[PDB]
Amino acid sequence: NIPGAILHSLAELQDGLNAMIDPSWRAVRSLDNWALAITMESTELLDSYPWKWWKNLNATPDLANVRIELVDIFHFSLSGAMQMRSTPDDEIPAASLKPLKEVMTTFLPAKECTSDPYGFVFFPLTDTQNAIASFRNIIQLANAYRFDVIIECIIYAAEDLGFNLVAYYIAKHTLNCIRQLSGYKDGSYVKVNNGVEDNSLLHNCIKDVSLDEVLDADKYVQAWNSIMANVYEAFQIKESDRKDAERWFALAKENRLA
Amino acid sequence: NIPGAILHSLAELQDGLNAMIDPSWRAVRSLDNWALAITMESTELLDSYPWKWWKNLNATPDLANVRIELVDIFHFSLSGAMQMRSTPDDEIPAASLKPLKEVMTTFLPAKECTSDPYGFVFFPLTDTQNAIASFRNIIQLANAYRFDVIIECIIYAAEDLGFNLVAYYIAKHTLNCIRQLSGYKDGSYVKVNNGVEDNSLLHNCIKDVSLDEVLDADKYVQAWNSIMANVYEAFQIKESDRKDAERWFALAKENRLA
Ligand SMILES: O=c1ccn([C@H]2C[C@H](O)[C@@H](COP(=O)(O)NP(=O)(O)O)O2)c(=O)[nH]1
Ligand SMILES: O=c1ccn([C@H]2C[C@H](O)[C@@H](COP(=O)(O)NP(=O)(O)O)O2)c(=O)[nH]1
Ligand SMILES: [Mg+2]
Ligand SMILES: [Mg+2]
Ligand SMILES: [Mg+2]
Ligand SMILES: [Mg+2]
Ligand SMILES: [Mg+2]
Ligand SMILES: [Mg+2]
Repeated sequence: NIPGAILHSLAELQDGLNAMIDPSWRAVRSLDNWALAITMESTELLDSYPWKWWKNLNATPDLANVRIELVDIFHFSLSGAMQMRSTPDDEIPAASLKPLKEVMTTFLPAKECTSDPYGFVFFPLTDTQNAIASFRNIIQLANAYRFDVIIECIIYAAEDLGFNLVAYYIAKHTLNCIRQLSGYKDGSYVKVNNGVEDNSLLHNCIKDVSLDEVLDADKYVQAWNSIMANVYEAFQIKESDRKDAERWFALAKENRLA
Repeated sequence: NIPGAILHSLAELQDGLNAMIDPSWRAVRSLDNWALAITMESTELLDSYPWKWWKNLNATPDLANVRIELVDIFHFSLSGAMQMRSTPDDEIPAASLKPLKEVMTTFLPAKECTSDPYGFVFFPLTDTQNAIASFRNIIQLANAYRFDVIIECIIYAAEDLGFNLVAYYIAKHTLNCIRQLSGYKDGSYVKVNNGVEDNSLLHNCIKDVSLDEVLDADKYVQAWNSIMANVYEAFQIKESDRKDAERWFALAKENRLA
């Protein structure tokens, strides 16, 4: 699916973004933090579907929002997977080393369907019962600190919903940087300006990116850079405040030296 | 704490409200529905706290909102506990009969604190790390269909936050009816009118209710009725669309006859 070399590079963008929020984020963040953050995005994702039997019956799933929620879970999962790697063996939580069947019960839709290879996520994800069981499962995987499994699920989820996971990751990665530049930590960012959520600008930024461009070993940097520029442009961001992919790769090599 | 007779009566209000949403709700709702609904309120509750390390740092917990989220979890827990009772023994999920330690791992704050008797919820709940571990636990209890335990936790939570759980239940119960009368199912309710969430009107409706009034065997009906009237009044609801407690108790006795 997505190549190991590209996955490495995504981890480096993630690391740089986390460093932008806190310079020694591995030292200050816990495994529980990333699990919580996945839990919170999983319910954001579920609220995209007409799951409520007492409100707004026959609403359509907001699949466009589901794309971004997936990518949000991705961010936090890459982060947890690399917090895990950086945790000393004697600080590894027992729930992540117990057998999987022993730390979760798997939810299953009532109706027949296909799933990912682990059988944790169910397709089509256009179906709300499939999504419910999928993300109730993802929350449990997050509780058992199974970040690498979650990453695999997301990737299978994006295959099924038929969008470019990596392209959207790059777009939202860029937006996350922008929020950090524009007062997200203090009370001052306007996330919904004129009634439009910042996330909803991202879709137009990934229209000309192919699945090939974004995963190709000789094409990807360039492809990522043109997505990043689109998002910075879409938010009228100064050139001096933009970073490109190599700036991220460079911050990554340098700043794994404590 | 809250008396068994009062608890019975709360279940009857719940049953009437559920019947208002769907007349044979025990037949159509599943145990998973109520667990999901608890999961979604638990994250609503957590978003009341400054848990994010990358956004709005040093925000205060919105404890006022936490009160209502607790009550929302209460609604759904009473509902699940009574779906459980109505489930034939041969349809009871295995995760609700397995030993508790076997279907969940308990999250614990880092710092020293007090807890409920089960050790699932941690005090003071003014502390965000206590709330996080508490409600990550509640989600797991919901997954194992432990609705009666959740009800016990909520009750201990409201003791700690120092508000009247039952008074707020009656207020929100009344609001839930109102939303059903005013187009919640179709696209047409305005939940946030002029920038104020409907839930935020409830606080002024419970100012003159004592802990005694609301739990007293000879005082409670009257006390509940005056809370209900306050909420209907606060939402300018026609007298003809209001119900009182005995109307709920009467719908309950009659409509446990299939
Ligand atoms: O240390 C962090 C903290 C946050 N995020 C990002 C990931 C995710 O894409 C975004 C979620 O931000 P939010 O405040 O939950 N807002 P929304 O869910 O609408 O994007 O925050 C990180 O990547 N690393
Ligand atoms: O069958 C149902 C469906 C909903 N609710 C109520 C309980 C809860 O108090 C409320 C939650 O409604 P919501 O749509 O999640 N909105 P909010 O969380 O802001 O109250 O819905 C019931 O009591 N029974
Ligand atoms: Mg979020
Ligand atoms: Mg969202
Ligand atoms: Mg999100
Ligand atoms: Mg809700
Ligand atoms: Mg809420
Ligand atoms: Mg709520």
